[PDB]
Amino acid sequence: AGADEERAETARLSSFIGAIAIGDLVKSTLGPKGMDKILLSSGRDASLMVTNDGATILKNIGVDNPAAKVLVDMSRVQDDEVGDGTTSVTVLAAELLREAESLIAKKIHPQTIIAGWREATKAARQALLNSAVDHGSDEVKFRQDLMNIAGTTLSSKLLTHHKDHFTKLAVEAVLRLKGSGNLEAIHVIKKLGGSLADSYLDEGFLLDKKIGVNQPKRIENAKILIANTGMDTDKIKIFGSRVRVDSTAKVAEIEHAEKEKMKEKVERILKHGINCFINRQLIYNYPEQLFGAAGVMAIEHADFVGVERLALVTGGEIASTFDHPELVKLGSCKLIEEVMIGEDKLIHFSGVALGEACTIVLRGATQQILDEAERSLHDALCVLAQTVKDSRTVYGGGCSEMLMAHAVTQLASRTPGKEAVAMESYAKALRMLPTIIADNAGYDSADLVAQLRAAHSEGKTTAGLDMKEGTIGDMSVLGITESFQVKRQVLLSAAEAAEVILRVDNIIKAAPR
Amino acid sequence: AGADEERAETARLSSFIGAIAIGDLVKSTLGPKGMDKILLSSGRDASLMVTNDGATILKNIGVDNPAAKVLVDMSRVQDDEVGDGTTSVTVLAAELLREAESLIAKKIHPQTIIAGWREATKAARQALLNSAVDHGSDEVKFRQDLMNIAGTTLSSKLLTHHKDHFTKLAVEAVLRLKGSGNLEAIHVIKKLGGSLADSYLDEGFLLDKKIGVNQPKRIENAKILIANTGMDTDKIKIFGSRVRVDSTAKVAEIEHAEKEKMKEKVERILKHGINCFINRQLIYNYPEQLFGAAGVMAIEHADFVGVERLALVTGGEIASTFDHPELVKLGSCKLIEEVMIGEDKLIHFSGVALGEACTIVLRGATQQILDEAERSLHDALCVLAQTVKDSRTVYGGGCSEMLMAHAVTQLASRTPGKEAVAMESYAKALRMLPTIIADNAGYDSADLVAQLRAAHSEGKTTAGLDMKEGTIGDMSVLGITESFQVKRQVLLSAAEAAEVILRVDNIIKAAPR
Amino acid sequence: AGADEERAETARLSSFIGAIAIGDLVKSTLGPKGMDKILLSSGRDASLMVTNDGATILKNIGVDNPAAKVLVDMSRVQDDEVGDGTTSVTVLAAELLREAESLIAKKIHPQTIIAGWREATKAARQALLNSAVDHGSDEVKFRQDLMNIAGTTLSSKLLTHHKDHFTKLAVEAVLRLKGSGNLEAIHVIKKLGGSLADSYLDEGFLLDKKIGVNQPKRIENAKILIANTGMDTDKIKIFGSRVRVDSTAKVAEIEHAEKEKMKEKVERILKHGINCFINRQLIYNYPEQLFGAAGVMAIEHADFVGVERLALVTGGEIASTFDHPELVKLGSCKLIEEVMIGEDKLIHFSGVALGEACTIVLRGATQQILDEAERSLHDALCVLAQTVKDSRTVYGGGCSEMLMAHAVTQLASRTPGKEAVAMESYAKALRMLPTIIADNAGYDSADLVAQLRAAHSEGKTTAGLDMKEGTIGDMSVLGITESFQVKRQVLLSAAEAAEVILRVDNIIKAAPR
Repeated sequence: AGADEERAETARLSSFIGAIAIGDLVKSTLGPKGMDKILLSSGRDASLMVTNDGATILKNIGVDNPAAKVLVDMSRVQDDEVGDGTTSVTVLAAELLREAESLIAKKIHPQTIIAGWREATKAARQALLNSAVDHGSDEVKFRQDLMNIAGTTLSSKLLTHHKDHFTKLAVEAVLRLKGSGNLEAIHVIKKLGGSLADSYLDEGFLLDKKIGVNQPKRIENAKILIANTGMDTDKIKIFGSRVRVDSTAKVAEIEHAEKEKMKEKVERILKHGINCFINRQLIYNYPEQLFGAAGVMAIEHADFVGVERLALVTGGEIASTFDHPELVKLGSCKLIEEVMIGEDKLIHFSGVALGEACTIVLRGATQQILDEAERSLHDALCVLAQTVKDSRTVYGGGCSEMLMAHAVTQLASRTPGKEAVAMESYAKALRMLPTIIADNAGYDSADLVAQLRAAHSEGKTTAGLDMKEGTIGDMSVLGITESFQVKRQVLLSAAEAAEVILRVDNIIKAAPR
Repeated sequence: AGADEERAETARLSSFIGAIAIGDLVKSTLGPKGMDKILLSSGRDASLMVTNDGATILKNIGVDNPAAKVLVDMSRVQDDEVGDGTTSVTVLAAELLREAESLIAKKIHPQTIIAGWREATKAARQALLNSAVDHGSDEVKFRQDLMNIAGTTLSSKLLTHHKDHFTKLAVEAVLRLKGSGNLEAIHVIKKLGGSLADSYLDEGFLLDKKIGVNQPKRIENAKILIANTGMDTDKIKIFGSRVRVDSTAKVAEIEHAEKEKMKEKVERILKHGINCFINRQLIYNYPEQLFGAAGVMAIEHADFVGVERLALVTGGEIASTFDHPELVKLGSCKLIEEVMIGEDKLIHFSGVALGEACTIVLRGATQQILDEAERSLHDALCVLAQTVKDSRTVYGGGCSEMLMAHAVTQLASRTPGKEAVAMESYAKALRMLPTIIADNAGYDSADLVAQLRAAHSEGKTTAGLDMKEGTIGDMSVLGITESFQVKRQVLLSAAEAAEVILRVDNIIKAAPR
Repeated sequence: AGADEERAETARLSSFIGAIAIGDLVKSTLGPKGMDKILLSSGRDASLMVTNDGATILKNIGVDNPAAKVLVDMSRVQDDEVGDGTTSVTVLAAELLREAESLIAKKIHPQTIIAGWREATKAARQALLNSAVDHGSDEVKFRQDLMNIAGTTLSSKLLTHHKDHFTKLAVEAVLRLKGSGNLEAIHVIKKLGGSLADSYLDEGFLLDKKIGVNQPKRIENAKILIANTGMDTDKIKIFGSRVRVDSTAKVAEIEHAEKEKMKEKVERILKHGINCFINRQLIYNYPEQLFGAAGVMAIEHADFVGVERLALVTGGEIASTFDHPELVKLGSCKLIEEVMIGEDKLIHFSGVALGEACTIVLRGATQQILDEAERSLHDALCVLAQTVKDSRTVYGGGCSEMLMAHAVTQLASRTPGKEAVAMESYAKALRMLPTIIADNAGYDSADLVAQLRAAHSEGKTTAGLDMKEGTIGDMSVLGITESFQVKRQVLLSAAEAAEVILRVDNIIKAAPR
């Protein structure tokens, strides 16, 4: 009724099962005709979170007892190195487990076979030199700014009609970013409005919060205040306890003390000419009445992540206790206002003196699938930063993968004894990628594999898998390219996570009913 | 239609389970290091009989519901006109069923994969033409007549402690048989009465019948008479009983006439010199008295199979009515006599002018184990005969199989569409065979599998698995060669037998009659 | 009723089963080709733990009803004295139980046999120096410093791919360590930055903290201050009374008092020229503003363990209240600076006058698998300190083990009576160790045993088992060696464990449910 009970060879199967379950969900995602899945959970989860990107969803949740979470964690380091485009690295590791059925048939030492991963070490190198043509991306780049790799990341995604334009916008963002800054202070949010452009570029920062129903609608020549400590006051670290006293006047004094906090906030707020107050946490009610009459707009529970970027942008400030206003606070001033984007209320910070950090605001159809824009968008910013830095790329659509696969078949026969079995199993691992790209396309996977191998074997590097075509075609015309870095790291990365899987095999549970 | 309804999965599976059960028992059976197996059962049993030959035991027993019995039955047709040597035909068909679990992962159309079988046949011939297949067997051949393939057949067999000598004798029989065409006239009977040699070779045919206690014991310059019709005269095919005559004048017509059948037989017999009479059926008492006085030895209800084999040997005749003597009859005239070999009196036919066929005539230490030799004898008979008809042979010890395996791996890369997928799986399967030959040796499979592969790759078709060596060596020095027919039929048969169950539509009842 | 009550012959068997189950898991953890295992448990466990070291996992959990937990507990006392090496003591004790089946056959008195153990001490003595040690270990040394025993300690460990290189590094650490006082002046930390080398050796102590963003980055002619008390001032644990404030006006008197703490710290600080301040606990903010203007770099919440190490290194200091500066404090004069390491911020202390203590920094990819490296360093530091001081070692790879067995077999036969039966069995047990080392290698154990014996018999102490080779070779070229302490202690410790199980007829427990 529950049984379980796994030993030695069946123990191995638990490693096997984890790989097959993950592969089916992720396979649909890779390629232009991608698929969207929604996940719901309760208990510290609100509802219906859907992620197209395989890396974000696996990383967030550790659903069950079988081991697989450690493999998932590793993908993020890859993400940091370069990461994305389409999520293909996890699938490659999963298929490597299928050969292990063969290993029981081999019936000698499975660890000797482990030499195959070491063998894979220069297999990676073989693909590091012979693959694609397309290098540098000089600087700023007129035409070559995009209409390339960001588009390929998008090609897998289904929003690529209007969206390819959005992608084009993202490289403009990286050009300003470019410098000794590295990769910081860029935030982009979607909006429920409908426009052909579906996106806008903001010179400053965008936030979605309001002081309350009352307060002036707009502020000019605004001063910005950011406070680490909340407006709420009464419970310090040690209470001073709960006490009685004994007079008909003393209980009144504590209420009076509250007024003093109110007094400091208004009198010095006015000297500064403060137009907006932003605090990352809860805000005490008393000051709120004060802000409305004064003509000062404040934000309750503003997110910290938005605040830190904003600080670099406005010159920053020293966020301490109420002494915080005046000189210790740097306030840039152009326009802070709630702007009618089209459908909803937003607050715009703009005209930043620094210029180092800028914000992009997206507009879309609406309903969690517009979150798709965040999904594509997250991928867009990161890909570009290394495309310029790496100074080289390889052909996409699996063109790179089939070529290496043809080369590795030769290698297995060449290695003596034990090694040839191990090396050849690694070699067909490359074969599934063409199959995965074709499968989500809906075209028949079996036919696709055979036709593909003949074109790569012939000697044309440009030729690859064309999903729209339903056969093979010229990758370069499409503009699909993969970062050279994604290929170097993935080959090194797949082996180490997969290797962990063979070395485990034993999971222990005790007894019946 | 009969019943037993199945379609996709949990249909495919029943065939899958039947194949796995057969493979483990037959596995230890193959080559030099084979083993004898004993089974315990009730019914017309009550004892354990050891059958080394897989085909003999399978025909005898039909233990359970799943259907593998029909697959089993087929091996016998092969056995009668080629068959044996080592049991691999059943194992080769069984191993391809395993890929089906891999196939569910492929998840499309089993039949699309099936296109591989036509190619497997086209490729198999391509592979058959792509192998060295030895170069020797000059014709007759002074030493490599045997000590090669028959020895391997006997090797699995228990009797090989002294029987390997018996195997050597069998090739002598085939060389004389060789000539334009037919297999016929090979039959052997074992005799109780041990000798170190364990066999005596008769130049003619061995039979076990006698005319009666009376008659000349030995006949010289013998003429042989064969009759389709028996010597019994009175009844056409209606008994009419012995009866009583319905008049004094009608008794005379039948009984006097009976004397005439006697008289016709005597006058024709004396002129010919007829020393022996062989008739396929019942024989009348009246002639029997005459044969003793005449000096002619006759055989009652002689078996037809012995007679037909005998006809090539004696030149044959047209077996009509009693007119049959003289020119219409052709009888060889060297030596016919009844010889007591040592127990179970036998009759020896000797002196075949044609030379085309002989009876061998085995004998031994007198054990039921001795009758085991009768079973292993059969294996020697058809593998060798094919060798004379084909004028072709292949290198043994898996030399042919490893070479073919290396050649086939590159072939899959060469092909497109249907061809690429089906062909590589086929190529991979050849790899397991080297492993089984090495494993039964007792040496470690791992060291053996590619050390072997390197040798074949170089181009030495002679080099192969040397079981006695424990590693790899020169097969040609060993002299082991396999006939061309055993290799073409096994490969063609394996693919289709496998194919029929997957495609399967019914295969319903166990019912004969 | 049911139950599981055991007496005499039956009671012995439960002890027997526990020993066999443990040996199979531990056998794979011996020599260069050892395997890592991971265990998952629930009820009072966090996440899966992988323990290469047999001792750590066995101590942590008592999984089931059979008795073996107590046998396990003893190995830890050994670990303190010398410990680790490679786990093998448990294996040797377990195999001694197999001879017990033989013992029933002996059928006299099981404790009579205990005499053989006394002989075992004599036999152990015979092989404690007769073949003749290792040579050199002069102190400091060149080539023989590593690629020896540390490699062997790590041999059992999977991490030994990149890791064996780490092991090589450790002897360099012991060379500085050797001197007037054991282990306690060495600090090791792992990093989140990946590199193939995976480690660096620092001339001084390594820390990972910064004052904040301000203050000078680099200091010269540096002076170091360490405090056992925080810079925090106010409450103490008796407030100086419970006092209320009418409004935040009179508490200002208290604020002025705070400034006194500020000035005392600066006055003492400037005269010294104070380059860097390190405090083990929380730090008060007022001081911090002061340090930046002065040009002094301070460290907040630096760990105490690091500080103790630093004191021996810098001549030390007496840590007390703010009278701490000047003469009670001693500071090293070379170089303190913050140097970027990988993806983390680190501060390097260097140029220590003492020279006695140094620090090694490890990096690695970024996974809890990586945290494996710290598990290994601790076993690395202890073994080496012992290896130089004991000035005696024996050849590894089982070289010593076969050799002792050859000498002991003769001893049994030479002795005339009762003593000989007991003594011979002990000699037999040594045979399994060569077999166990070979079995985890994936090579045939039987072939390995005889080939091994022939090389040892010759008289070459340098010869031994090479798993990578698959046969026998020169251990010395590899450099693998075992420390002297493990061999003397194993021989006497093993005898005590075997003796207790044989002697106990009656346990009396229960508990299954």
